[PDB]
Amino acid sequence: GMNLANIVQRGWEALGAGDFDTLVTDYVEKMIFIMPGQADVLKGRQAFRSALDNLGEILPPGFEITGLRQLEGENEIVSIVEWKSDKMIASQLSVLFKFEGDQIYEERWFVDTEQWKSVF
Amino acid sequence: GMNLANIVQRGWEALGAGDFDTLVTDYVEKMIFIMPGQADVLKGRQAFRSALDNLGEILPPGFEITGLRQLEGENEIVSIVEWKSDKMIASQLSVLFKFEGDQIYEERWFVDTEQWKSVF
Repeated sequence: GMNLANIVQRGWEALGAGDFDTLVTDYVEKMIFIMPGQADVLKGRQAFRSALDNLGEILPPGFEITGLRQLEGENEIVSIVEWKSDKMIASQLSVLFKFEGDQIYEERWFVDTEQWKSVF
Repeated sequence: GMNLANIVQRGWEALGAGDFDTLVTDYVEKMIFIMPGQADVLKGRQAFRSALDNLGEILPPGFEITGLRQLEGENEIVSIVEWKSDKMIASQLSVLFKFEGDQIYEERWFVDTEQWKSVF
C-alpha cells in the first residue's frame, strides 16, 4: 500500500500551508480527532474540516514546528513534534495516527494541556 | 544489540511490580525524566530512583494499564499506554524512550496534564 509515514509527513506540510482541502483527503468520513486534551473528542471529517477554518486560533500564536520525526507501528504512525511559539521557547508534543487501509480514522494528540493553554 | 521494544515492555512490568532496583539498570547515569509535564524535568538516575520510592503518589490512586503497545524509531521507542484509575474510566498517554546504546537516556511522557492532575 501507500507509505503511512509519508502520508503523515506530507499532512504536516499541508497543515502548515493551510491546504486543508488536500489534507482532509487523507481521512475517512467517520474519523475522530482527539485534540488538544483526551476529553476533546470531535467526530467526523466535515466537523474536522470545519474546525480547520479556525486553525489560527487552535494552534498558539507563532506556532512553528522545529523538529519532526515519525515512529512506526502496525498500520499506525506516531509523530514526535518539537515546537515553539511566541510565548514558548521550546516544547514537544506527540500525535498518533491510526489508519483504516491507507486513510486516517483516528488522530490523537498527546499534549501537556496545562502548558498548551498558557501560550495562547 | 538488545531489542529496545522488549526493554521498554519489561520495564513497564518492573514498574508495575515495584522492582525499582531492576528497572533502573536500564538507564544511564545522566538520564533525564520528563514527567508528567514538559516543564517537569528531573536529571540523573539517583534522583529518578529516589522519586520512584514515592510512585504510589506519582501515579494516581488505582492507576492500571489496560492496553499497551510499542512503536519503533531510530534507537528509540514510543509506548502508547491505555489506562484507567479510581477516578478515570479510561484515558491514554504516550511515553518516548531514547537510548544511548541499549540504555535509556531520556524518558519523556506526553500526558494531558489537566486531566492527569484531576484524578489524584
